[PDB]
Amino acid sequence: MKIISISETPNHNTMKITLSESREGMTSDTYTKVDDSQPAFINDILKVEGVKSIFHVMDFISVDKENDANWETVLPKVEAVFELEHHHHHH
Repeated sequence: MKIISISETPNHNTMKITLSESREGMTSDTYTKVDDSQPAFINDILKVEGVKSIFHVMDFISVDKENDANWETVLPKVEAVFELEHHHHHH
């Protein structure tokens, strides 16, 4: 799953992540707990402090965090997660 861009939503407690590559199946689903049935990315994101719940559909992900948590900390990490494998460079 490679990020194209991350946008805001009507509910500021969750962010919208637009992907080029999506889940094996681009059907809708909801993940709240860490487990093997989730994408590696989704597990990491869940483990990120502040992240409350994740919703997947089509080719974008809605990531919702707790009221106390701030996107200043969380979002950068979430973005990194997808980059972990899809990192690009010119070394």
